[PDB]
Amino acid sequence: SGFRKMAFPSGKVEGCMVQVTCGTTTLNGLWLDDVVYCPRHVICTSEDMLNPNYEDLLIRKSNHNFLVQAGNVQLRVIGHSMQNCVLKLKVDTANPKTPKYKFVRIQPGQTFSVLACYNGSPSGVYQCAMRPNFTIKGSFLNGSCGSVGFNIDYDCVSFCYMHHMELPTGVHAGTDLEGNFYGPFVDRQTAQAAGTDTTITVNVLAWLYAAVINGDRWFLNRFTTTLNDFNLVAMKYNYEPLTQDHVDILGPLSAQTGIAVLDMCASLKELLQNGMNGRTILGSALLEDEFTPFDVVRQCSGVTF
Amino acid sequence: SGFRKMAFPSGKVEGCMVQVTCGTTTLNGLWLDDVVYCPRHVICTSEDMLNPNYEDLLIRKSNHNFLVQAGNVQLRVIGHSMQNCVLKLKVDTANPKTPKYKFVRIQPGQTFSVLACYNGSPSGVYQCAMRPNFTIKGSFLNGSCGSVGFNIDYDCVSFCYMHHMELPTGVHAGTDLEGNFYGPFVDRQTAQAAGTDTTITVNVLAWLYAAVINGDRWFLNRFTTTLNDFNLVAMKYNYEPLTQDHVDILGPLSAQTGIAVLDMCASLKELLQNGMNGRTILGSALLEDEFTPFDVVRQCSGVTFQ
Ligand SMILES: CN(C)c1ccc(N(Cc2cccc(Cl)c2)C(=O)Cc2cncc3ccccc23)nc1
Ligand SMILES: CN(C)c1ccc(N(Cc2cccc(Cl)c2)C(=O)Cc2cncc3ccccc23)nc1
Ligand SMILES: [Cl-]
Repeated sequence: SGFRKMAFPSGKVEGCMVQVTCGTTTLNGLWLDDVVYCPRHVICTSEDMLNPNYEDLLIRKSNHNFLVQAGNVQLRVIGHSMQNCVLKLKVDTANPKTPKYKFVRIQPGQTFSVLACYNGSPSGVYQCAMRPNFTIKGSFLNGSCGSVGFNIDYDCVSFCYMHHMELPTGVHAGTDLEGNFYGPFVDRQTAQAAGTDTTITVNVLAWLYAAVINGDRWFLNRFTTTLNDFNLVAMKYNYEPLTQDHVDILGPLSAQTGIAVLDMCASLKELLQNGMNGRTILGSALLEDEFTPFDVVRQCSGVTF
Repeated sequence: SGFRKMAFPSGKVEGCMVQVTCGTTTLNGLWLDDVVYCPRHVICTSEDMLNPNYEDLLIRKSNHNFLVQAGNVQLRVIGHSMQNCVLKLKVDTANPKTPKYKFVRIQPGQTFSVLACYNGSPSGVYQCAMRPNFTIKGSFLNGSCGSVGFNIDYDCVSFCYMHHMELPTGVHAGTDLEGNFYGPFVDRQTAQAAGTDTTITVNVLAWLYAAVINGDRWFLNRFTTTLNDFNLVAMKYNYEPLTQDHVDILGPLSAQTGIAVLDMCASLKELLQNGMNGRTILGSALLEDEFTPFDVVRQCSGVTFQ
C-alpha cells in the first residue's frame, strides 16, 4: 500500500553525467559512448545570449576550449558539432558505464525522472510531467543546465529531456536529446513566457484509479457520462480533452477496480463542480495530474529495473 | 526556482541491493563490504510470524540455507549472526560497488530517500519522512522488505532505515541498520497499530520559509506569538510541539528571509485558522511537512526572490 511520486532509479544516468566548461561557463553534459551532449549555450557569455549566432561563436572554438571532466578525470575533446540546440563533443574515450539507451521525444502529459546536476555531479532526482504548455515544473538553480530527463523500460534508458532554461514564472524549458525544444521557446535572452497551462485529464483519472486501488473511494458515485458531455465540462475547467485513446489506455485500471472510465469521468465532473468538501485523495487537496496510467500500473505492481 | 519533493540520486544504493532467499521466502538485502544486511523475518514462514522465536529458528539454519543473489551471480554465505531485528550474512566477496557509508539512527521529522526494491532489483525512488508516530508513509508492496532509506550528504551514504512491515492502516514500519525498530513495533504479526499521527511543525515552518525564498509571501501577517501560545494553538490542530531546538534550527532560514521564527509561527497559526482560501503554496493546497530545514537550505536558492 501507499502511493508516492516515484522516480526511476537514477544509477544508469548518474554514470553518464560529466561537467562541461567553456570559458567562464560551466554546466552539465551527458556522456554516452564517445560523445558528450550538452546545451549549445555553453559557448555563450551573458552578452552573447542577447542575440547569439551559434555557428559564428562555435567556429572560434577549438576542441581544447571545451574542458570535460568525468569525476576527477579530464576527458579529451577530439571533435565538436552542433545539432539543433545541442552541442556534441566527440571525446577519445567511450563511457564504460554507457547503459543501453535511446533518445525519445515525449508528448505533453508524459512523465519522466529528472536527475538534477551541478558541476557534473548529481544532486537529486524527482519525477515530473511535460505540461500541455511544453514547460516542466522542475526544481532547478543556475548551473543545472544540461541535467537530463529520462524513463526506463526494461534495461533501456530512454533520454527525453535536457535542461536549458528557466522562464519568468519559475517553470522550465528544454530540448529532447536531438536539441529540438519542447514548446515555442528559443535559447536566447529575449522576452519569453509560458502559455496558459491546462490539467492533464487522463493522468488525473489514472490517479483517481490509484486512489481507489489504495482504498480511497469517497469520490465514487453511481453516475456515468459520455465522452462528449465530459469534454464540455472538462473544457470549462481548463482540462485537456479526453480522447478515445485515453479511455482505451485506462482500460486495465477500469477492469481492476470495476469503475468504467466514463464512471470515473462522472466522479471527476463532480469533483470539478463541487470541490473535495474538506476531504483529500491520496494525501492531496488538489487533483494530481503528474502520474500517467502506466505509472499507476507500474507502481501498483512493483516493476523493477 | 521550483520546489519538488526531491530524493537523493539512488545509484550508490542500487549497487548494494541483493536478493536474499531462505526457503520459500525471498526479500531484499543490502550488501556492503563482505556483509549482507536483511530483515531477520526472512527465516520465518507465514505461520512462524505470530510468535516467532528467532533464536530457535536461526540455530536450525546453516550458511548454505541462505541463498544470496547479486545480479545474476550467487554469493556464498560464510557466516551469519543476528543483531536485534537484522540478520547479517557474511559473504565470501566484498561488494566492489560499496560506497563510502555510515549507519545513522534518525529522529521523527527527519527525511530520507527510499529505494523501493523487489527480488533485489530497484523499482523506484521516493522521498519519505519518519512520522512523529515512528511510521513512514511509504509505497511498498509484499516483497519490498529489506528496501532501505538513506541520505547522501557529501558523497557518503547514511543508511537510516530498512523496511520490515506494513501496518493495518497502510503505513510502514522498519528498523535502523543495527536492527532496532523505530517506534513501539515488533517483527511479529500480533495486533499492532500506528499511534495517532501529528504534523511535523518545524518542517511546515521550513516549507513556509521555502515559499518565501521562492517569492511568495501572501500568507504572512503583521503578528507575532510567544512560543508557548503557538504550541497551545498548534496542539489543537494535532501539530507537534515546537521546541527551542526547532526555533534555533530555523535561524538560518529566518536570517535569509528577514522573517523572525515566531513571526512565521504567527503566519502558521493564521493558516491553520483560515485555510488557504483557494490559494496554494509551492503548488500545494495542504501544509507540507516532509521537508526539513536542512532540505530547504539544500534545495532552495541562497538568494531570496524579494
Ligand atoms: C551563462 N549562460 C550560458 C547562461 C546564463 C543564464 C541562462 N539562463 C537564462 C536563459 C534565458 C533564455 C534562454 C536560455 Cl536557453 C537561457 C537560464 O535560464 C539558466 C537557468 C536554468 N535553470 C534554472 C535557472 C535559475 C536561475 C537562473 C538561471 C537558470 N542560461 C545560460
Ligand atoms: C513471510 N514473510 C517473511 C513475511 C510475510 C508478511 C510480512 N508482513 C506482515 C508483518 C506484520 C507485522 C510485522 C511484520 Cl515484521 C510483518 C508484511 O507486512 C510485509 C510487507 C511489507 N511492506 C509492504 C507490504 C504490503 C503488503 C503485504 C505485506 C507487506 N512480513 C514478512
Ligand atoms: Cl535525525
